[PDB]
Amino acid sequence: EGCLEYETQLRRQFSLQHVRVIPGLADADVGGRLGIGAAHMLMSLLQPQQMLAIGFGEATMNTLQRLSGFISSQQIRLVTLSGGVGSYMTGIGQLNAACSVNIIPAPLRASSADIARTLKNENCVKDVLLAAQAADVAIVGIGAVSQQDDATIIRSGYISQGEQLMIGRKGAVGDILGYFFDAKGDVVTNIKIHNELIGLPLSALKTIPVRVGVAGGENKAEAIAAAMKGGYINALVTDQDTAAAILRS
Amino acid sequence: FEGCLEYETQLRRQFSLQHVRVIPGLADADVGGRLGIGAAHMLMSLLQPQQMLAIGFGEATMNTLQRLSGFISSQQIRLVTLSGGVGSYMTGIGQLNAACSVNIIPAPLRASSADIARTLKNENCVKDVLLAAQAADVAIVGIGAVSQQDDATIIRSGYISQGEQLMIGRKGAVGDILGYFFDAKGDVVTNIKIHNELIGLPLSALKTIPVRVGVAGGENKAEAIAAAMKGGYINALVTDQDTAAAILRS
Ligand SMILES: CC(=O)C(O)(O)[C@@H](O)COP(=O)(O)O
Ligand SMILES: CC(=O)C(O)(O)[C@@H](O)COP(=O)(O)O
Repeated sequence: EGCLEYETQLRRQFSLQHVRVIPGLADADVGGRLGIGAAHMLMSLLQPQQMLAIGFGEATMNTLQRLSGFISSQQIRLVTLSGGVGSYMTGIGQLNAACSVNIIPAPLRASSADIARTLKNENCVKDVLLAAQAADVAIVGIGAVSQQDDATIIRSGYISQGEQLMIGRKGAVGDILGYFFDAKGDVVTNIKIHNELIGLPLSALKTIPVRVGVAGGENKAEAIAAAMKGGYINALVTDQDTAAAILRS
Repeated sequence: FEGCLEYETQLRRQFSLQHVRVIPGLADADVGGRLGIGAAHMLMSLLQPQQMLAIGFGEATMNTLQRLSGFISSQQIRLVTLSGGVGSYMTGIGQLNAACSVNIIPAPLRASSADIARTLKNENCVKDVLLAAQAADVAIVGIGAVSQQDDATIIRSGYISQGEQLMIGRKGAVGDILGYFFDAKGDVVTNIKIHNELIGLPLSALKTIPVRVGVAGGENKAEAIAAAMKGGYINALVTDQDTAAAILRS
């Protein structure tokens, strides 16, 4: 298996604690094979009654659906890392028998930094932000500037195409929870979406001890590498082709 | 010469309701459960495939929703929230689909100031859901009562304080829908700050939705349920025998 070998190299080069590389060769159902792979990794990492913090987007929602039965049975508590309420869970498949679900009551992005700060200070939002920063495990997707128009953050209308082009001009390669960072994994400073986001910042996300990124696609390799170099994730679930590309870059 | 069938009739004609269901009072059979079943069954006969249902806040509406999820799924019903108060929506909004359409106001039920509330009402993501909610075909809400004191959902969920509830009572209010409190005649009370801090649809807008089901029981809610019908906030009711009887002697 090329996959064990890729797992070993990624694990060594990025000093990861856990890695799964999925045969991404050459089958055309990767969005779902990823969610399966991250669900399995999360099943091995969470003990009963622990708390799992969840991120925004496609790979994490897809992962969450796979994990719904493990969630009830092991009584895992869920908490949202970001605003963007409806996009979450919204059905999701349920749970219960003492399984809490804690949701930031706010959009992902406010229209101004002033309003973002106000919302962050509301009690119902502060309470969930604290919970999230206290989780045992986090699961997040990673977005890439180079996806341009396919990016979830563009297709949800959370940023404009103009914003994305300036974000790229400014040196960003990728994002986690809407926060964008450069090739060395540092969060880019002069970007106004950052102060408009309602959720946990990246510097707080790193308090969570096990942080799993699920992301594939060759156009994400640069972004995923920079996320590992920044330390925002310390475990990775991806596919072979993406794994290859990450290593070369 | 009076059981549930005549209560239904009397209620229908006293308050000019289009649909009413009064469930019999039993030994200890949990009305909250049987109210949800009754209201679910009422919504099943009223919603057509692909129509949009607006959902209120609280226990009777969540109990109803859970009983209604197979019908929501098979009939492709769209759901939309009438109020903020999001993770609370989950009970509920869980156990669903996801061949869905669930529109949720991404905001809390009550903001900590009227300015903050105005600001949230004007964010795009909220404004769009508010519009959608006012255009629903059918609404399902609960009715709260000031007489319930500390057992009211709005106290147990921490959305108002005890002092607030006392002052609200002193100002003449007898009940609420969606956190808007009204007096015995069904008029929204004037000098109440929570009103300007609520994020959801107001009561005057709720009246645009053509079929509005209230679901509510217990003798302590009788005066509130009556006021809600005199206000016109609901035009269909699901309740239990004893409650229906106390209401008729309002
Ligand atoms: C918006 C955001 O958080 C992201 O970091 O841009 C995620 O959407 C990326 O995940 P995905 O490509 O799986 O949707
Ligand atoms: C808070 C609110 O909107 C309300 O009208 O008081 C509802 O909670 C009342 O319904 P319930 O007693 O079923 O929870």
